[PDB]
Amino acid sequence: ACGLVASNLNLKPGECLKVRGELAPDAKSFVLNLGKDSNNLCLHFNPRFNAHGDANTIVCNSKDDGTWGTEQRETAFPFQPGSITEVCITFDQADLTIKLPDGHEFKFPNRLNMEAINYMAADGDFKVKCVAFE
Amino acid sequence: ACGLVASNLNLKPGECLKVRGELAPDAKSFVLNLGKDSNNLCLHFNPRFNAHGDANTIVCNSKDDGTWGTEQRETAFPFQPGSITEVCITFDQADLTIKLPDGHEFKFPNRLNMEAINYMAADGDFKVKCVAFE
Ligand SMILES: OC[C@H]1O[C@@H](O[C@H]2[C@H](O)[C@@H](O)[C@@H](O)O[C@@H]2CO)[C@H](O)[C@@H](O)[C@H]1O
Ligand SMILES: OC[C@H]1O[C@@H](O[C@H]2[C@H](O)[C@@H](O)[C@@H](O)O[C@@H]2CO)[C@H](O)[C@@H](O)[C@H]1O
Repeated sequence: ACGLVASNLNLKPGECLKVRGELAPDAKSFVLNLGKDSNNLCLHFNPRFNAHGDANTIVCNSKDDGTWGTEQRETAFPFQPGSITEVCITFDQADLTIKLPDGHEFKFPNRLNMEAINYMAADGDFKVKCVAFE
Repeated sequence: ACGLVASNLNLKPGECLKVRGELAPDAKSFVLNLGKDSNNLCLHFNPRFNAHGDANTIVCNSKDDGTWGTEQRETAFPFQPGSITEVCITFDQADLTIKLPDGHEFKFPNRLNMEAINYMAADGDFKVKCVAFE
């Protein structure tokens, strides 16, 4: 965990969290983590260019008290190394919604029944350049 | 309670940190802290509408291992309760430079000789809406 870590986010349901940043020239993997704290994540958002046996695949998971849940994978991969990218995230009682920069959108279940998101962290081959709250 | 806290900022000399946010309708005081950690601050930036015996005055200080340094006060006060505001900050070996939204700029000495800013925190009657790097 070398990237930006933010706490006291107070993101509420329906409010969009917009994260923009720079993908390394030789990016292999990058991560955006959201939740209560570092061991309790409603969203581990992990686009893998080539990491852990996945190629050009977004892997999402939850983390409950340090234990990873069951993974969800997405096919579309709107990212390129050496480029800027932007992701928007919101949530409700049921799911998190991830808005991808190619205009694609997908859902990830709110397994931990989180009513507020207080923690974000960036990791991997990504440097945050802008974080915005609606 | 404290607003947004961010660590692993990796702000280098000459790089600009842009913070935009909402001032409470009845704002009395707000704070932006920058430095290494919560006890070691190269910049405590505290516009006071009416707090601690100051009226409409920006109070700046450093904090070295929990101890406040010698205060610096600025006359101009380009802030209004209930409005959005934006501050931009950079630094070099000698000083921090604070760029105010009325176009004013002033300097605060880099007393702790910080070569990198790792930590930021918002506090008081201010809700961060956007943080951007540089
Ligand atoms: O689930 C998120 C974590 O996945 C870990 O890798 C998994 C991998 O995705 C899976 O296919 C299998 O190989 O088991 C691995 C367990 O280590 C990553 O190591 C971790 O960083 C998270 O992304
Ligand atoms: O120096 C920053 C801190 O100031 C504290 O208040 C000062 C006040 O500004 C000064 O005029 C004198 O009265 O001593 C006070 C206590 O040190 C604030 O309480 C603190 O929050 C910082 O802003």
